[PDB]
Amino acid sequence: TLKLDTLSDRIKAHKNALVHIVKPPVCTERAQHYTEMYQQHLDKPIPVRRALALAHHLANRTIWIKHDELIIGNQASEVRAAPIFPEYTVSWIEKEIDDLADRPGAGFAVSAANARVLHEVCPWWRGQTVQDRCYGMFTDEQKGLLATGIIKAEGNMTSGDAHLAVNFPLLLEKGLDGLREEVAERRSRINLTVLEDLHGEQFLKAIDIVLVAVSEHIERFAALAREMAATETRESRRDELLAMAENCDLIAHQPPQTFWQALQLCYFIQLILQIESNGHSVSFGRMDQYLYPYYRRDVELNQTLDREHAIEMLHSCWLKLLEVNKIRSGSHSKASAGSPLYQNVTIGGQNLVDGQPMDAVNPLSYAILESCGRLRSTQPNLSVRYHAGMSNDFLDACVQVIRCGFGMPAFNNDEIVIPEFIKLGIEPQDAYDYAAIGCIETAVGGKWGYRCTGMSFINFARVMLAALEGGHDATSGKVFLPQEKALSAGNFNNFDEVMDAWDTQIRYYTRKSIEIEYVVDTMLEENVHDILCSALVDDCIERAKSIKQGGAKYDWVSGLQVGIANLGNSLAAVKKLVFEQGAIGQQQLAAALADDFDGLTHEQLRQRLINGAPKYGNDDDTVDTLLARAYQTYIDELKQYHNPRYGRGPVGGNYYAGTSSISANVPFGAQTMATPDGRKAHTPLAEGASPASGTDHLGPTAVIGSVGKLPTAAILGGVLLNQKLNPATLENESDKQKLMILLRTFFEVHKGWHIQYNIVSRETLLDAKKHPDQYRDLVVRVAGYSAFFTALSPDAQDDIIARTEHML
Amino acid sequence: TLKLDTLSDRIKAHKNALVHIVKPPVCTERAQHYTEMYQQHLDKPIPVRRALALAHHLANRTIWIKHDELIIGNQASEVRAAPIFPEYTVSWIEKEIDDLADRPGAGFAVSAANARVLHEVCPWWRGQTVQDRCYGMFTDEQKGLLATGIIKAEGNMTSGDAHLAVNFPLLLEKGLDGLREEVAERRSRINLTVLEDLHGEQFLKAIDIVLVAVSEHIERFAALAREMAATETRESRRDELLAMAENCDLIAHQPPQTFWQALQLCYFIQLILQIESNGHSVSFGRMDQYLYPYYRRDVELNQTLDREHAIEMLHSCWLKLLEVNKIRSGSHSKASAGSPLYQNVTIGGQNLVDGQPMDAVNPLSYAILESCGRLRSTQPNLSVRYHAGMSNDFLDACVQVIRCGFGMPAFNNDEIVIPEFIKLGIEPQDAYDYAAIGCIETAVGGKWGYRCTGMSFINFARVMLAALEGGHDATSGKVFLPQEKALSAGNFNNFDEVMDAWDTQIRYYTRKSIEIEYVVDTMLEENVHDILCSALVDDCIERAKSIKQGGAKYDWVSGLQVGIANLGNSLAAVKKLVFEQGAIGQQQLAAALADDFDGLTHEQLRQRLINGAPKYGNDDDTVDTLLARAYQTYIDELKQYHNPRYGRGPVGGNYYAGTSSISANVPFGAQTMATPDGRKAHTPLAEGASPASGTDHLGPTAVIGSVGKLPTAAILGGVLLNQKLNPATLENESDKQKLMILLRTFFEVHKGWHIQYNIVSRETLLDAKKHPDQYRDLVVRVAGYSAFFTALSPDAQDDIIARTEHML
Ligand SMILES: O=P(O)(O)OC[C@H]1OC[C@H](O)[C@@H](O)[C@@H]1O
Ligand SMILES: O=P(O)(O)OC[C@H]1OC[C@H](O)[C@@H](O)[C@@H]1O
Repeated sequence: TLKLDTLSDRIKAHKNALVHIVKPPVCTERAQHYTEMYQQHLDKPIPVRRALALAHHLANRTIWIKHDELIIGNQASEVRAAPIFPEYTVSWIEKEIDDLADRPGAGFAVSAANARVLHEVCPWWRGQTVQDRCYGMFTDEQKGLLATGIIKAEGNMTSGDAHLAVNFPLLLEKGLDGLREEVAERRSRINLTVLEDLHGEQFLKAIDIVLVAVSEHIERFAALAREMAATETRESRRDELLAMAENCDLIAHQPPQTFWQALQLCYFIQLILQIESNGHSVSFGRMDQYLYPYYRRDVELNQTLDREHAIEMLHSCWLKLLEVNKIRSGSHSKASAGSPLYQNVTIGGQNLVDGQPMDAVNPLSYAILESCGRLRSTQPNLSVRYHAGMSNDFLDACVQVIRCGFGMPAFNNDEIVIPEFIKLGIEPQDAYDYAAIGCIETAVGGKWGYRCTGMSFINFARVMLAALEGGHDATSGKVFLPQEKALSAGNFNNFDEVMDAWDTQIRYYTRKSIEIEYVVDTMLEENVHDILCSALVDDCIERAKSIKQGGAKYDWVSGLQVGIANLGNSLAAVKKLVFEQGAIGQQQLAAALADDFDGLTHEQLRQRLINGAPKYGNDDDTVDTLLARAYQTYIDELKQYHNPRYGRGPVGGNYYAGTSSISANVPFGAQTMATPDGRKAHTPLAEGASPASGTDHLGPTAVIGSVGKLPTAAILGGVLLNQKLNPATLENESDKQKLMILLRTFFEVHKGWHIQYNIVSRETLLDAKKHPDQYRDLVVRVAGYSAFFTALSPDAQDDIIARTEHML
Repeated sequence: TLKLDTLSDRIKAHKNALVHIVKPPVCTERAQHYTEMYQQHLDKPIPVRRALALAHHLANRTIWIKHDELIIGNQASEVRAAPIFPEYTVSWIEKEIDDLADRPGAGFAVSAANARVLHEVCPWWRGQTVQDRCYGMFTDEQKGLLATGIIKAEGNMTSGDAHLAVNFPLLLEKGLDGLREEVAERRSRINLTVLEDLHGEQFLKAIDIVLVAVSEHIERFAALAREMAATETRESRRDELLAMAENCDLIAHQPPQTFWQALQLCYFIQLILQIESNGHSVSFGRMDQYLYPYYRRDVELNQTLDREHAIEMLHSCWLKLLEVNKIRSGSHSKASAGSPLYQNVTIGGQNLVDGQPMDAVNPLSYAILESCGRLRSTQPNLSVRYHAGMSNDFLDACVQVIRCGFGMPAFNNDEIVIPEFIKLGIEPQDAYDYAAIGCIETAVGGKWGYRCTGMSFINFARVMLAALEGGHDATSGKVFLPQEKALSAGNFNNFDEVMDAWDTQIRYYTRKSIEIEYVVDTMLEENVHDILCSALVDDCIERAKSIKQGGAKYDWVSGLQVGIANLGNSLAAVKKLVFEQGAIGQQQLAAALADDFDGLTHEQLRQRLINGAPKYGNDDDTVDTLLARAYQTYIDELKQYHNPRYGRGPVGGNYYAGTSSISANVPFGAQTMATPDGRKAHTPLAEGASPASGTDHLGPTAVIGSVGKLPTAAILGGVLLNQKLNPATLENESDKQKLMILLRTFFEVHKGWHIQYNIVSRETLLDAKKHPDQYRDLVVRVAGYSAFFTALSPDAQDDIIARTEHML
């Protein structure tokens, strides 16, 4: 009974207000205060100094209540403005503050007034930021691998970690006051003549400062809700505000009672975590499961609320998550097209009750979905947990919201995740509780460390280019791991010798990436403790230490490998026309590539490369499994390493692979020279594990075939897959059953990680590229998340216009 | 064959030049550079940043060669000037820089020019110094115990640690280059994907920077030795300088060959360790044992050198140790009268060879002693290792140098130390290798952490005052550990109930002292790694971490308990006239003490206290063993604690007691109100474990009897004992045998820790108080060390005139 076409004047009023905020400003309050507190409390341990900085900023910053919201709590002085966090870096800010209103798709209105506040702070943080200090440690060799871009890790060096969901049931069952009580018994057991206890109490001291200021904050919003009602003349909203301060008074301290309370609270947390740290992908976890016992109480039974005012609340909320904005560098902005935050909300899945698995779909799962389908907004990121025994009813209701052309909902697959989690050591009832984090990755909400994916980026295409030409990276002229065999010298005797070169080179860029990651993570852990986040994850409080120090019950991280499709395609093409057939010569190719297929003779060569050799995504086994092998070397490397939290507390403490590379395929391509699959220099790579655009000619069931052949179980950082259909292709009920049997076959027979759809027509993308001004709420799906189309650059825009359009 | 009366014009020229440096200046170079490097390398790990600071300062500072020295290497731009080290503190410097040329016995000429350099640096170090940060951590309660002075620890909060001897045999066997080789193999085994190895390599990186700059420095003194010989016209010294650059060239790199080389090298180290850190009591250890194989080669056999030019070299050296100066606060200066450095040189003892103990006295032991006896200088601090089988010849030669009236040599006692070391876990052949450190304490040179004594000060007299009056400290009006029983309320039922109050109060000031020490030591270990010192102690290089982190093979520390005599005397007096006899009333006493024995009635009361009750030091068992018990509570407390290095590497990791309190008895007295032993308010306490001045009336054999009854074995921080005789009392050979049988009986029958003599007449102390100007090389012994008498304040001067003068 899905009524997906009807908003309300209240929420239509807001959503538009926001989508027209087309060049956001830069609220600078937090970088003002945090410098003060770092200047006033230089003598404190960093966990306490940071707890003060936050408690200061929290009660000296502008707060307001616009748009007649049903949910309240702003990230910044000005609407949709992006705070400034100087602890992680200043370097890209001391290069780029003039050049910021005109930045191809990451433009920030930087007021002459708030620019004054920036020249003032900045030069003091120089030398003492995470990024500055990473460079204080890096070995010289590490420093070159970074300059080139072969291994990239800007995102960890210029931002907090985040990439997790905190323990929202805890927060709800105890309320803040019950966490002070948790903290109090814990510092009751501290002994100050025991080294480890001496450090443990600084971190516990810090937690209490933060917990405190947060209660105070919730009350200084109960404050406004009444000081506003004073000078307010429209009765109907005063009766709302009075209930909100009435509802905020009760959530600043005790466990919440209603639905309106248990969802304002969880937002309050979800916010402060993004004011204390700029890490993106603060997820929500299984919200349809932990807000449900209030939805049931309130509106299903006692019916003191109406199932339609529940759906209106969430909306206000969804729009507050849209309010959350964040500014990134010029370089990293390219790989994060459309300033996203990836705040993920998870619905569905199973639920291990007393040892037996049980369908977890419930009436709030339908209410949450149906509220997303009506709103058509980038936020939240809606991720649905499929399982073999999901209803036909709910899956059809998922296909209904897909035909709404904003990319949601996306799918994750209990059929693959749960058995692999159990298989790593995760507690069986925790493996059933996994959520989506950020984009397509998966963790156990409330019990996992940071970055279940999101660690360092490796460029598979550039590395393979080096395995072909004597270890030489053509982009930068460097040779980091020398070797004799190169194409230009045509002295590979057989293809297996090319595959060896690959196994040899990647084994050395993986070591480096881990050495680099070891520095970053160690700098992040000495300088920037996330106080509140750590309070709200198990088992920090009991171990009295931050997540980065080993506070989390579980801890697994993944990197991101970019260039998947191009690696398969390249190897398979030099395998066929160079070795197998002799059609093309080693030097003839080497000269081809060092030339960017230039001339007319070299162009014929490229086209024989593109179409005279099997491409990944046509259910062709020869290329598909060649790719799985090439990747398998990388997965085999990660096994002889342990991440920095190994042995210091958590379970697991290891790595795995991951393809959730956001829009890094574009700027990563610009750094990759011509490649043997026929790709020209600088053009884009392929995003995620999707097929390279325009090479998949045997339709969608052949695509999922190819994708499902990758070693999914070792790639628990997510296997990203984009598909695009035309709106007329998915139109009748006969077309809907086609999508459904396609999904059910992906997840059950093939064991797929994820799939997300773009239901857009190719002319609509093209009128919005042209007339932005009548398309400023059009949502298209990028890769792991949704974006406002008019907001992406044109590089970003056309990668999305180039993708294959499939029939069902 | 001791010729103790003959210097040389060369060395007489120098010694006088120095003793007239009567208000020293403040060379500010090092605080200039170190701020630069902390400002240029803010991004480095602290171990590397500090290694740079040192390598910078080391090759940008004024260096010279005055006085026609046979040993070269200056601590500072100006002669006898005191560098400035801002890392440990600035606070006492931002209060006291105007008020510094007139400071009762710690006056520093602070040039208007070098005062300019101080206002410039200082305000940047604010908030980031050891002291500033300790206060960033201390619990509020900890902070009050500190304000009062009941527990004091200024010396650890405003200075490096030191209080050790580094591994001088190593340095000599390998030379610097062989330590680069040591360091190189060590970083060869580093793995940069292993957390502990990632930190290990920063510390190893740092060590190499320092090692390097030190070789460079030794060569930039080989530089001067020739650039001077150029513009030099007195042939005879050019032939010396040429050999010194000739000898410095060989010691900047390789293991030294001669005696002149092996003793210039060890000085070079002994110096740089006092430019990198301001910790005092950089000792030398068993120099008569590790320089001897060169003395033997050179002059005993091959005779290429003359036993009289060896004795002239050491002299130059002794005078370079006198050149070493250090500036301290206004408060801490009082407890360190006569700006000393306590650089200790140890001679004699035994020597466990292949499992059998053997006399270690040798011909360099006689040469070192005889060179001290001729020179009559505060530096070095000469400590002799007695054992039951020491010769009559060498002991008489020790008594000869005593009749020289400069306090040296002092005595330590293999008969007590070795069996207690073995008994703690120390390797048997290391227990035979123990040296003296600083004053009277004992450690295993090259294998021990910092502060075998020198940790936190406790005031036994003030604490006992609190056990008498309801936990009330009368000095400051505070009550830190409340209790009902007080004298003013006369409600002790029996004396055992007073002893309980004592056991209860001290058990609580000991906990606090350890909590305080835990903060200081942790701040010292996060902010101020001693690079070179750590390189030269086992087993830092192998564990790749500093001493403070657990680098040292062995690690035991002691505090200092001040007020020993007064505690015994007080308890024994309230035991006799209050309880036992009823002669005096509880309130009558309480009112007595709260009054500073004022009136004429209260004065009779005091005199019955002084002389109507047994005092410690008359071989009286009742008071002697009452004191040992009172102290025994404190020793029993230390057993349930472990110092911060417990479990992190070293052996032992524990505490023990100690009485080596330097001149803290005076300023500590000023903070202690009238006490039941008859002492008036503010007057001095008793220094060390000596008898309270003027209460020991049955002569020296009765004194050593009393002292020997203390629990010596648990007091391995040293039991300090001062004795003073008149020069005519120790004059004939019949008088010498009296001193010798007194010593041999102390150490063998009583098992004494230490004894040192003042052979001065009471009129000589009084003419030098009056006519300073004809007495500026008079040395008198303070407590653990020697001082120039005209340099001590008058408070200091008269504590020394008040001591008992004994007959033999
Ligand atoms: O380097 P960054 O921006 O921190 O990592 C980017 C990550 O953002 C979080 C997403 O869940 C993941 O798909 C993506 O890889
Ligand atoms: O607090 P400070 O000055 O570091 O300690 C003073 C110490 O100096 C080192 C001496 O060996 C010891 O006798 C004395 O107690």
